[PDB]
Amino acid sequence: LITRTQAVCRGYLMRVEFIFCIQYNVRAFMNVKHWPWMKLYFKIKPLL
Repeated sequence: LITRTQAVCRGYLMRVEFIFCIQYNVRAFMNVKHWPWMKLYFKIKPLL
């Protein structure tokens, strides 16, 4: 009974501990910098 009560409590904490919108939107933002022209203006102009 004591070990089982502690087991239900561990149960509760892990169910409470049990991000998607951040990870995909952050990745979609990462892919902003793939467009060739974006890369180009960034090298074309340190060389003015």
